[PDB]
Amino acid sequence: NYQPTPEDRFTFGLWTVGWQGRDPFGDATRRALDPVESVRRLAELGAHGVTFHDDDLIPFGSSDSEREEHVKRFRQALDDTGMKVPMATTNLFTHPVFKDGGFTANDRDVRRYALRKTIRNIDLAVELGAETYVAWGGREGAESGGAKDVRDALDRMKEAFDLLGEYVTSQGYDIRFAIEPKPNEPRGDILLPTVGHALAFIERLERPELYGVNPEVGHEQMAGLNFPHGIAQALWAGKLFHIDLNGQNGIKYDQDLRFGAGDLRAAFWLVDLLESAGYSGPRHFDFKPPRTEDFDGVWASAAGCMRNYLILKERAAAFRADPEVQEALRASRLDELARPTAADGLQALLDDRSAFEEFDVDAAAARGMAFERLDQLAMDHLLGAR
Amino acid sequence: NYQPTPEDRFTFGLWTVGWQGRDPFGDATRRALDPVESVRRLAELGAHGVTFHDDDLIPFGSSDSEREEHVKRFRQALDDTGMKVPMATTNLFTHPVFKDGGFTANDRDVRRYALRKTIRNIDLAVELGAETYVAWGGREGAESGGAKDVRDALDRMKEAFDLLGEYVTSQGYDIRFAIEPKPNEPRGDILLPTVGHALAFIERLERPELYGVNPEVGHEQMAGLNFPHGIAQALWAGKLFHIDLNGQNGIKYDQDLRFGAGDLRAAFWLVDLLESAGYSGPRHFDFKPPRTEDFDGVWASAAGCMRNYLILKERAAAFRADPEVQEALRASRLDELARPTAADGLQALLDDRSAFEEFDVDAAAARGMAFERLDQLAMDHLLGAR
Amino acid sequence: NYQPTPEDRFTFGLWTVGWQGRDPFGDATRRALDPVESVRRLAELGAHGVTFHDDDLIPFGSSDSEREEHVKRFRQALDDTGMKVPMATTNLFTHPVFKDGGFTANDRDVRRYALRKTIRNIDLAVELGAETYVAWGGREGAESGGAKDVRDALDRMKEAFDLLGEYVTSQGYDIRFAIEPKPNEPRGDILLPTVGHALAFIERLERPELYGVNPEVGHEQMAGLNFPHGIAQALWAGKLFHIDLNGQNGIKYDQDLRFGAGDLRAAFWLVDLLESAGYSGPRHFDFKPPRTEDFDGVWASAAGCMRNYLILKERAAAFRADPEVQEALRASRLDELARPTAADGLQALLDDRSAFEEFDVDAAAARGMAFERLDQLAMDHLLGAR
Amino acid sequence: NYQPTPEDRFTFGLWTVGWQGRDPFGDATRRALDPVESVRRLAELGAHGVTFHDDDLIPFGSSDSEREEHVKRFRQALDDTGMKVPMATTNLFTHPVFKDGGFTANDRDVRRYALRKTIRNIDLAVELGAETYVAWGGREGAESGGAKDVRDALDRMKEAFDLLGEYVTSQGYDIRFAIEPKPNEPRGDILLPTVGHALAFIERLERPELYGVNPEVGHEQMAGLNFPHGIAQALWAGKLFHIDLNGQNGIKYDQDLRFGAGDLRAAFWLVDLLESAGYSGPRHFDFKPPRTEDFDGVWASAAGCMRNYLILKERAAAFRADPEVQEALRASRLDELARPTAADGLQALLDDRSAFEEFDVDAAAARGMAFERLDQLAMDHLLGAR
Ligand SMILES: OC[C@H]1O[C@H](O)[C@H](O)[C@@H](O)[C@@H]1O
Ligand SMILES: OC[C@H]1O[C@H](O)[C@H](O)[C@@H](O)[C@@H]1O
Ligand SMILES: OC[C@H]1O[C@H](O)[C@H](O)[C@@H](O)[C@@H]1O
Ligand SMILES: OC[C@H]1O[C@H](O)[C@H](O)[C@@H](O)[C@@H]1O
Ligand SMILES: [Mg+2]
Ligand SMILES: [Mg+2]
Ligand SMILES: [Mg+2]
Ligand SMILES: [Mg+2]
Ligand SMILES: [Mg+2]
Ligand SMILES: [Mg+2]
Ligand SMILES: [Mg+2]
Ligand SMILES: [Mg+2]
Ligand SMILES: [Mg+2]
Ligand SMILES: [Mg+2]
Ligand SMILES: [Mg+2]
Ligand SMILES: [Mg+2]
Repeated sequence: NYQPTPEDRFTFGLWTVGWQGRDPFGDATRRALDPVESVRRLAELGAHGVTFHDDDLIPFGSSDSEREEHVKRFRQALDDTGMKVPMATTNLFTHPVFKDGGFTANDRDVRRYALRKTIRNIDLAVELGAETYVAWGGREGAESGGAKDVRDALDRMKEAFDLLGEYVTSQGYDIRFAIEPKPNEPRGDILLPTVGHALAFIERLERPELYGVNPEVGHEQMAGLNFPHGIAQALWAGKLFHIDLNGQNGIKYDQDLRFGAGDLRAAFWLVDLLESAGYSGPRHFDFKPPRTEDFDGVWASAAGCMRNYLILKERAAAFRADPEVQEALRASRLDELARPTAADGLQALLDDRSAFEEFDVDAAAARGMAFERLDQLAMDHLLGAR
Repeated sequence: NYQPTPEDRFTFGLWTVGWQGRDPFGDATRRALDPVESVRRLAELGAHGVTFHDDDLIPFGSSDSEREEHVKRFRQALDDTGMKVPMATTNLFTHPVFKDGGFTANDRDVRRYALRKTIRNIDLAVELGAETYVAWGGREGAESGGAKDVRDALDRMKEAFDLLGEYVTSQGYDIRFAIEPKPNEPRGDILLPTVGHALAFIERLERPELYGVNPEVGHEQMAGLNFPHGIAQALWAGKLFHIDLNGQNGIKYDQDLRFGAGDLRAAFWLVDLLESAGYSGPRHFDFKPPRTEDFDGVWASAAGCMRNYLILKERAAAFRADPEVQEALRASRLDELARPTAADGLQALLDDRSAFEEFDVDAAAARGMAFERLDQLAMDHLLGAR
Repeated sequence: NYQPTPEDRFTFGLWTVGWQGRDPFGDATRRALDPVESVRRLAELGAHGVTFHDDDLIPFGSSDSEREEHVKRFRQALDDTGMKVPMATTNLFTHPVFKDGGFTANDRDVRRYALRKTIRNIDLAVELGAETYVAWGGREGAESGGAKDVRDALDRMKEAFDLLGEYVTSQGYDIRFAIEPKPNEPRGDILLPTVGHALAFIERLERPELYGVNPEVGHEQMAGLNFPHGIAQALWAGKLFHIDLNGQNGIKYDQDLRFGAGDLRAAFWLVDLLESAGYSGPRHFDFKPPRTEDFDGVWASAAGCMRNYLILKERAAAFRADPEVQEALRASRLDELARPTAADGLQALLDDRSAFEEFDVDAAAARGMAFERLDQLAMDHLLGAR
Repeated sequence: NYQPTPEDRFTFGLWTVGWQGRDPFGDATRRALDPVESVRRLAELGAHGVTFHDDDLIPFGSSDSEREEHVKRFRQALDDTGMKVPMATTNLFTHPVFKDGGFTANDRDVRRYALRKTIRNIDLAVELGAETYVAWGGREGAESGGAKDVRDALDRMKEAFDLLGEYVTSQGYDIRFAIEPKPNEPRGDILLPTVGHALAFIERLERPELYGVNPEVGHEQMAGLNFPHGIAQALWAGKLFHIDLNGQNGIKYDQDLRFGAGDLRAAFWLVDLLESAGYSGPRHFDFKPPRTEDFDGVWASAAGCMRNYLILKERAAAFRADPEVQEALRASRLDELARPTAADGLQALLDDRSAFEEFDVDAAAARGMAFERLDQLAMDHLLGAR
């Protein structure tokens, strides 16, 4: 009954089930979790692996000896459980030194520090077997217009990512970078605010093949955008390296609800797309168990992430396999959308009188698209009414 | 007193001052304008030129003889006034045949018709001297998830733009394309919904140098995004070919208010950016005089577009020239943002102990950014309190 | 299998299935429906009744003889089908005379005309058996700040509704008024923009008992508000006289999707609330079949409205009847929420040392609310996974 | 030059300039301010007074002896500076015990504790001379639909406010309550989310005359609503007891920018309304100096709040005094909006053939409203171009 196994590739950040519940108006409601306990409890729930920021695993300001001790404890728990570490990232947002950003801070010495802190954790990530290194520039942005020249900031952002790309290639590391966009919060506006802006920025880097995107459900929905559409564009570009799954109720602060909460139909179409396209990376949950919950509610919330993915996977597969749905897809001409508009070429199109001079515009206009019947079949499948 | 002249390059679409006021809940409140009158009245207001959709100038379904007559009347008014036509575009959204899109309609014969209708108007645009050809795919999208496979739709969109690029290069035309993004309306979600998505898509075309963006103030604000930030990214990529200026009050239907209305401070920072960067293209207003207005209010609204641009231009220039502002920009380290993070290179950065091992993180963290003082100087300049 | 019958009280506006598909960017895609055909087709689908604006039934500017003919044809179709007319309303938004509003137009003669047009249709509504008369002030508002003094406009709005209340009581009519809020569109901002503002306004009328609200799913969601919460407040006040059911995908133009589309989980909690509270009025669909559809898609879309209500009704009933859910509701202390905080009174509360001086604040703080487990049980029931 | 004096009645919360800069993603960037220093520094800037939560002034868990010491220190600083305390409020949101609310927590013992904590601070507020007691129910709400029965929660909310009203009247206190709405954050949805919902709720309390609203600029804008319109409705109802001034850039997390930032034109129309209506209460700033700033930037930001109010006050007064604006107001028939629609009464309106049978609907429809000219005069005045 919708039981996850490690083969489903479900992963969780240490900072997710470990969120203590401190929000901008309230103190923590839960004690801190030891990373080792989190690994053990997630393994028992059926997770495949965990992810981390450097500062989740090694407390900021630790000596090199305490650092080695923290990593050894962690690696032992991974060995004991069989859990993997597919992705790692850098905390460039919590410490007050990053209050105006890391890679695009106005202060040059902070930008250099940001790069050195990142490079140190890339080495550790590689040692733990991570294949993707995520960058979320949560402090790269501004509250006011004159504080940040955005062209200069983009030069600095490109400079930082180019240097990281030079570092991994000169070390011979087999790791790729994924940029995680977010439109706002904690800065008034954040640079590279959507999947689109991130994809466009990647094409201006020196080695674009090393960089993709790590889109998050809730972040694109904070701009009112269609998350499955944005994922489709990322797949079309060959840039979907990783994904952050959660839920969000509309345009407001980043809620990070468990996956399946928030916009349920968008979650259905997302799963349909990921499974149809054969996305093979981790199904990573970046979520926060609400601060109303005790530790029992934390693990119930984490289990619900995986359960909802598996239910939606079943419903989307039943939808696509239903002969009546396949007939409706042809009724709505989805098959024609997949055929080239003009494989005969430009000159033949120009000479084709059935394309313009003799095109019956009123007869084509009268054809219904039959989209509402198709969408109700999708609703029936989602709700288990078929 | 803030009087425009043709040298300011202010342009208007025929469909703007010509909007009859029909909205989804109401009949037209104004009679149709003859395009010739619009050209004459705009010339008297100080405009530089006009833009058009094919169907604004030539009524849909006109014979080739009526078509020639409509163009000749138009060209005579241009000659009489000295007005230019810097941009043209295609109507691929009003006729019911385009109800599921033009370039990405599920029906293949509609997609071919869409291309032939576009190519016919590219010829006319070139004949009238237009340098930019805009494409707004307002019907390319969906209300429901199963109606549109977005990867196939993007293949079709790329196919269409590649064919248009092949057409202009084989004809030897000196015209470039600009894609105008919009997140939604009239479709539930529109493909390429923001500047970012459009910029990323352009990099996958066969001849990317032929294509840029035509961002619109209100459209990016319908996604809650920072319009000056998005323009900065378009300039950074070298893709700001044209711009649509207007006003918008937040996340709601596309209001198309006169420029300066809506988000006034965003308008200030936009003008500051366009003038600082030396944008040399048309300052094009895509706006709708509210349907409360008679024809006197139409021309008052059009005049206000240009007036507000010129006032904001003066205030932004005074801001940047103020020695106290220049001092505050250095206080906030905008000069340091423009300097390379690591021109000494990767190895020197790795060997630089002042970048990490000996970096005083508490002293850097205590430095204030002085952004609020800078922003209040900007406010004082905008309001004329300095 | 989820078949509606007239006993389910499903009703539709004539303007819904009759929407021809004209939007702000496109011509109609469907021919006009005769109101008589709409009544017949809806009766065959299982609807209970229809609603109308005056101008849906009697074309604007009809003579008194044509008017009588239109009503007689309509009444014959009602007699032939058994369909009821539970609600009627006035079109105070389509004609250009209403461009600045009806009840709050700046021009006094327009406000008087608006009242006379309304009163004429109240007489007809009563003759057809309507129990609720809806007012949607879609043109009452402004695009700019100086155009409308809102205190004066509210005086005029109160004056209009007071006069309507005097009219129905002096005629001895058994009809009540329902105000339908909407935050924006077609005006930049609309007066009484949410359920809350409407409820507050009603308390200042001379006869508040005659007035309630007609909330619409999509309208509250255009302000990012929680529609079931707003309905709960309307029920708590005893003011839910009527309801408009449809779907909406977030903060954007008013989509009027079929009910169940848009925010599916909000639709579930709405149905749960309406059925639990014993709301006995019409389940009215104010929706627009998308303009992609032909007439077959129109009736498929209307049928889907009713189907989705009935599926959600079944799932909500199963949720509330599940013993495991009843146990979880007690685990989350929903039973304690329903018990008075201080039925012992103020003085006993002040003397209760267990309420403050001896209250163990750390022990109460450690109690988990168990909300995530409860919400996953609700998800399982919605998806038919239990 | 726009210098505030105590006669302008500018007030600040202790928690505003005292905000240490901890946000959901970052540690504090500023040390804590002693309340006594804040009073002294604000007095030097020209403020009139300060406001406080109980927990701002007396650290949570203080003994009665430490409590007396904290109040005495505070009162001495008030005496030394001449600063007043016009408003006080309760912190019912920071401590983990309030994680599911205070007045509407599911746990009954928490609701009783919430009432006792409030009543204790009402006594202190009265002792310090406060005239208004604000309640912001920031934790009253839910992230999921089944967690909170909203009708029961509203019963509990009414019960709490009724008990507070009984307490102040039995003590003979001359203090009134103001409810501060907010739509979301930190809860997914907050009860009484807008001015409208709060106004409607007040009419169901046992002693409605004791309760009004404390609207906040940014909170109504988090729902995309027109803040001056909402203030106008609060004034129309006689319920504007207090106001929170700040700035907000659209629909996103609560930014609490300094007043004048965010939506500048809305700030202009707000000041125009408050001054025209003769609002005589405190001009209270609930803002957060961005965490980029050091203490010099904190006081620059606080000074900017007051400066921007005074500049906008001057521009709005010049607008209303300009003879050309007065002429334009009559051109747009603002004078007619203020005249009764039907002072002649219902029967005379029914008998008035010029109101319907002989009303020239086409001639009235052709009249322009001249709103765009009026709005450009308002723009010219705001920018100092007239
Ligand atoms: O970059 C890794 C993570 O860092 C922070 O926790 C962000 O809140 C999250 O969105 C991001 O995915
Ligand atoms: O593409 C040219 C224009 O076409 C339509 O009028 C759109 O509404 C406008 O946004 C666009 O700029
Ligand atoms: O008032 C009845 C109806 O009138 C209009 O059709 C509105 O768009 C709809 O929202 C409203 O319910
Ligand atoms: O109630 C007083 C204040 O409490 C909290 O600080 C809120 O964030 C603020 O909005 C409110 O005004
Ligand atoms: Mg996130
Ligand atoms: Mg997030
Ligand atoms: Mg994330
Ligand atoms: Mg537009
Ligand atoms: Mg627009
Ligand atoms: Mg445009
Ligand atoms: Mg509606
Ligand atoms: Mg609607
Ligand atoms: Mg409606
Ligand atoms: Mg606030
Ligand atoms: Mg706030
Ligand atoms: Mg406040």
